[PDB]
Amino acid sequence: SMGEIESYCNKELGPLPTKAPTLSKNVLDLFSLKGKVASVTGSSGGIGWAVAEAYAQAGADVAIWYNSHPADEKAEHLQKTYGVHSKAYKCNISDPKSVEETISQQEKDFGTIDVFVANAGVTWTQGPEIDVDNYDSWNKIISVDLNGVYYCSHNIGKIFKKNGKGSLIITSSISGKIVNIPQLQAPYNTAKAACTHLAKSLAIEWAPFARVNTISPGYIDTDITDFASKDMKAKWWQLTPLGREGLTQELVGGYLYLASNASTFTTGSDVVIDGGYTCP
Amino acid sequence: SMGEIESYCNKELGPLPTKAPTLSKNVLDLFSLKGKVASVTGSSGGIGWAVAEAYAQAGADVAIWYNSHPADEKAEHLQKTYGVRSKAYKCNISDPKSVEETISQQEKDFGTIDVFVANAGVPWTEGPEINVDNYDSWNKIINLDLNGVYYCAHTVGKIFKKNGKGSLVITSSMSGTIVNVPQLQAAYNAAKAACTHLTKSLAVEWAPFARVNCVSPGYIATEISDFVEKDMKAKWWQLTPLGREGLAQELVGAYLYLASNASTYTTGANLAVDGGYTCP
Amino acid sequence: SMGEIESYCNKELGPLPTKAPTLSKNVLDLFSLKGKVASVTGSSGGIGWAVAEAYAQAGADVAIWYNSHPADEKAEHLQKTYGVHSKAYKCNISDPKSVEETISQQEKDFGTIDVFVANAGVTWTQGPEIDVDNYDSWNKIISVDLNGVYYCSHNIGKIFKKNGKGSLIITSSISGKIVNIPQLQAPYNTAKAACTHLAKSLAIEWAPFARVNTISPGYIDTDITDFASKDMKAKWWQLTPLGREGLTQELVGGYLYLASNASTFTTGSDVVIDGGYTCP
Amino acid sequence: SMGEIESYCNKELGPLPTKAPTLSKNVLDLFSLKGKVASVTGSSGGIGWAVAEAYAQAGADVAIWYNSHPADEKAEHLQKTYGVRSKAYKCNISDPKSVEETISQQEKDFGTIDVFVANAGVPWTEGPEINVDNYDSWNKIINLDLNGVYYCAHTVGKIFKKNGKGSLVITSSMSGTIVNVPQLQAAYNAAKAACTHLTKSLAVEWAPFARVNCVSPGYIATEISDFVEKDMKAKWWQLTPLGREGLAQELVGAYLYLASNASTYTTGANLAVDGGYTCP
Ligand SMILES: NC(=O)C1=CN([C@@H]2O[C@H](COP(=O)(O)OP(=O)(O)OC[C@H]3O[C@@H](n4cnc5c(N)ncnc54)[C@H](OP(=O)(O)O)[C@@H]3O)[C@@H](O)[C@H]2O)C=CC1
Ligand SMILES: NC(=O)C1=CN([C@@H]2O[C@H](COP(=O)(O)OP(=O)(O)OC[C@H]3O[C@@H](n4cnc5c(N)ncnc54)[C@H](OP(=O)(O)O)[C@@H]3O)[C@@H](O)[C@H]2O)C=CC1
Ligand SMILES: NC(=O)C1=CN([C@@H]2O[C@H](COP(=O)(O)OP(=O)(O)OC[C@H]3O[C@@H](n4cnc5c(N)ncnc54)[C@H](OP(=O)(O)O)[C@@H]3O)[C@@H](O)[C@H]2O)C=CC1
Ligand SMILES: NC(=O)C1=CN([C@@H]2O[C@H](COP(=O)(O)OP(=O)(O)OC[C@H]3O[C@@H](n4cnc5c(N)ncnc54)[C@H](OP(=O)(O)O)[C@@H]3O)[C@@H](O)[C@H]2O)C=CC1
Repeated sequence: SMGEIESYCNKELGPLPTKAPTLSKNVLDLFSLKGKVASVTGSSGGIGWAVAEAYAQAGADVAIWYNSHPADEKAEHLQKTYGVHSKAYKCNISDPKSVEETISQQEKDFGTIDVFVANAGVTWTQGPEIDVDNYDSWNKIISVDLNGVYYCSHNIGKIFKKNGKGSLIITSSISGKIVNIPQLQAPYNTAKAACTHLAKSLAIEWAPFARVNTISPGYIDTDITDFASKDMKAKWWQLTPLGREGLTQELVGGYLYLASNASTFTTGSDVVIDGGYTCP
Repeated sequence: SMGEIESYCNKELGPLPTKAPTLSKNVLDLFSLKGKVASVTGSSGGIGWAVAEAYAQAGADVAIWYNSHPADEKAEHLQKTYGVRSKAYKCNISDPKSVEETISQQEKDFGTIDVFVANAGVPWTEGPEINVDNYDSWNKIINLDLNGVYYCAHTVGKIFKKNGKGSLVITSSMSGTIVNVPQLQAAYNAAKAACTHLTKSLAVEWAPFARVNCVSPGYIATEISDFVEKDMKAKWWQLTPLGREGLAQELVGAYLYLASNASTYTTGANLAVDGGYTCP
Repeated sequence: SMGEIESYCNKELGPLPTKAPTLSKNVLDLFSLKGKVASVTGSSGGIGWAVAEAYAQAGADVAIWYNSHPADEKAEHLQKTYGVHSKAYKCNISDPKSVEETISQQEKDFGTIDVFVANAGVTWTQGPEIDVDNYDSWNKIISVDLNGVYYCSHNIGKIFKKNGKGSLIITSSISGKIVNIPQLQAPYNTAKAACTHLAKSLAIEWAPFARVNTISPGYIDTDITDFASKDMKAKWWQLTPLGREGLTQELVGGYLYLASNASTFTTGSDVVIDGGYTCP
Repeated sequence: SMGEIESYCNKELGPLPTKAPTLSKNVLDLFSLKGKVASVTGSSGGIGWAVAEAYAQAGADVAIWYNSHPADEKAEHLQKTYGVRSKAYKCNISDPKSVEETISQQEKDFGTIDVFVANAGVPWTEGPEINVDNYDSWNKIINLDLNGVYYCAHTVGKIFKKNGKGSLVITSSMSGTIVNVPQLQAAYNAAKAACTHLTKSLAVEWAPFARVNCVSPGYIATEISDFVEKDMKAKWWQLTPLGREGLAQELVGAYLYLASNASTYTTGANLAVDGGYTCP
């Protein structure tokens, strides 16, 4: 160790400074995913499908994930429309063996995984915690939205380390930074705050072989928010600086930014796409 | 509800504005805890014992909690030295049924609970997650440092709501806001970030009847974190603006601040006591 | 330098670790300001007078500051009521020579300054910036609320360094963390965010001889908010988890905490007293 | 206003909800800037030139700004290489009258301004503030790094509001969120924190007609910060999770993200590009 500058963050970086990637001098080339394999969980759903389709547009092979809604037709659509390889996989991400077995099969079928989006999740819809005496629903949120995200990260991390490269994006939420109102949802906020800081912690630990970042969406027009009445949505609009909910298409730019070589010095960051909601 | 100003945060506040409490004319009397009962989990250990003793000095009856290290002589020390009432209770906070019984008994023994400090926890010590394939380590952290905190909160909140008053303090960590180095501990950091934001979420939901805040200590010279290696501690000191670890006696003022009527407008706050560590 | 652990933050700490203060084992004694001199700017106003009176209650000599409203009668009241030394000083804090001359005279009249509260400030009341084409009002906010705070800090810092001890508290605002609505006040928010990060920066630089912290109040019932109509206050209440504005008396506990030996490991922190406003 | 949902943030949004834009079907086309005019201050220097060239690659007409280092050959390089239109402008951004004239001329020369990057700035280099008694250093930082940014924003916002569209990007710094060490620079950190929160405040006020975001770079290998000392840089590397400084080419993707229609729901956001530095 004499004769080396040793990192205070992660000695597995080796003697410092590490060396910067060789990048195209053209900014547009940086956003390409040509020759790359992406795996997007929760990709039978709103945000996941938008991101998955966009990764296919950028040139990537895409592994689609679903649980209770088969998305084989979505994978088939990606191959016929963009000519990339795509397949759909059924997995309950609360089951850690099933996560391990799904990702291991994806690595076999696609050869590798370059980009991973840990996106599947469920909401809390039962109002204030004080009145839910039964711990099933807390356990459901923690299992899927926190433990399941860690199962995906821990297994994909081993592939990134073997190959020496990778980009992990975790879908967090503004709920990891603020407390949603008027719908009270403490267990979901707790899990998403944990997701956001897990991303920062893994960014440190994986730095020799991968980048880890989060997207924190605001209110996005998907079916996840269909439990909400008109008067509750109206209050969301009143508190959003842009004055509306976002579209799933307004998120894909950030997911592509983080997945691609546009962001090779970006790690441990939280990219907020929320119409300004976290500012007031 | 015509004519009432209804909260966007919590309609159980009633028609706004809510009304402020009467408070002592003298600032020093605001910190008094006589007439109050406090319950401090993990008060076998370093921080918990310091807080428990400080609360007795302020005049509170204090319920001591332990798991593997019986603390009855601690409770009887509080009895003897300060003339308050005190009893020690054995509880595994990862078991929700035992948490409920312990809280229920304390309410029976002391009459009520005014102040609750959710402080018990364990560290992660196994280095980088990517080399730990038993999820048992991950599960143990989450079940004690996150689930167990939620079990305590869910039960004590019902007492606060019955009585219409209460202060809940959660011991989080600087690890919920930053990523510790060089000792990598992503599971612990994730759990503590969850605790910090659970605090903020419960502050909104419980606002009609209680305040909820957290203390985020830095490196504190308890027995646990003093068997780590010279070279590790030295790096912590180099990155701490005050240049040293903290004493447990440097935490008790923040815990008394949040427990007492000195902080009646303070809720959802995170008090960092870390020698400046989160600043660089 | 061989044979020393050198700080990465501030080599003027000397060889590490620095040594912890010897504190009373009784938590109540930690909050005393007996034998200490405090200087509170803006102390003809609401928050400043409450803090000043409270510091006198805790045992401190108090230097009162005013600009357009003489507060000699307030200083006289402190001496007749609590028996401490107190005098009032007229200073326009936008004037850096006047700041220097006031603090230098206070050090002569009182012997030293142990605690300094940089609290004087003015609000922006002119609505959205886009319609204020004239830069007077931006310049007014920056001069008083930012430059004036630095003039006080820079001059008091020299006294703390000479004596090797001190505590600086800056009154910031939730406006340094969030964007107030519906009253649009970008220049004030900008200055208060600067105040909050100046506190963290000075905490690093002054660490060998002083602590620096901020209080960030929410909406407090003083005359600073009298420009606001009932329908605007009502929206503030709707967005505040506690459902009301705070009282000045609800801030003094935090100002005493930071001023006293209750907080000797607390530096660079921002203590938010806002009824939970920053949580949603 | 009966029957309308009125914003709590900004009533000039009109009756809510506001309406979303039509966007390209293909994610890659979202990043296009053809048909757009961009104005990039400080584009003599490292970061500004990189951004200006990246915007021309994306198809934008680009206005170059300089002060002491004429950049007409830079603008003519953009002319020659990309076929866009480009001109360089000499302006001292600490002088508000010259900022207004420069912005006015650019509007006349190019027809409009769609994208504005407020990027010009200077560092603090004089070590700890407490030893610097000329406020000239403090004043120079504030006047260029804060006041000058506000002058650019105030003027360009009127163009955006006239046209009903626009994207403003402010170059802040990791220094607005953390305190750099070992080089102490409180004045600069304070100014950059002000820029970050000015961004957030202007995002709310301008929301009916523009987005406002900031990029917060870490240590970037520009000429300015490469003449610092070996031992200083080595400490930066040791505390950076990626183990190195960033290249200016690692920033341009974030600037293009925020400038383009890839980020139409992104406002008030701070994109950290710092190799993970703010995480430990
Ligand atoms: N939409 C919004 O407003 C925002 C959403 N988010 C987060 O975005 C993520 C996706 O949300 P969104 O697209 O909006 O909602 P959707 O319900 O449309 O997507 C949910 C996806 O999660 C999958 N999934 C759900 N449960 C499981 C489970 N046990 N095991 C494996 N997969 C499961 C679903 O699969 P299947 O249907 O096949 O069962 C589905 O593909 C979530 O993490 C959400 O918390 C955060 C900010 C705002
Ligand atoms: N020391 C430090 O530097 C810092 C500590 N913290 C947090 O402060 C809290 C206490 O830490 P500290 O005092 O330093 O450490 P200690 O090990 O001294 O205290 C641990 C306490 O937790 C109790 N406890 C442990 N496991 C369980 C369990 N299953 N069920 C119920 N109770 C349990 C222990 O009880 P018993 O011994 O009887 O088994 C003990 O009272 C923790 O939450 C820690 O994460 C946060 C920032 C820094
Ligand atoms: N009240 C609130 O809701 C909150 C206030 N704050 C901040 O609290 C601080 C005090 O505010 P508050 O007590 O509520 O309002 P007040 O108007 O009651 O107090 C203002 C004080 O500032 C002094 N002052 C004003 N201008 C100058 C000037 N050029 N030079 C020297 N002194 C000056 C005034 O002196 P004089 O009257 O003698 O001229 C007065 O003592 C301020 O920094 C405010 O920004 C932040 C969060 C919320
Ligand atoms: N380099 C880094 O690591 C980081 C830089 N930043 C910020 O990025 C911005 C540019 O930095 P960088 O490119 O690295 O530094 P450079 O010194 O290379 O760029 C400085 C630019 O500012 C312009 N400028 C300087 N002073 C004035 C002035 N009074 N009036 C008008 N224009 C002026 C200069 O113009 P001219 O040369 O023609 O006089 C130059 O174009 C700055 O805001 C910096 O604070 C933030 C994080 C890290």
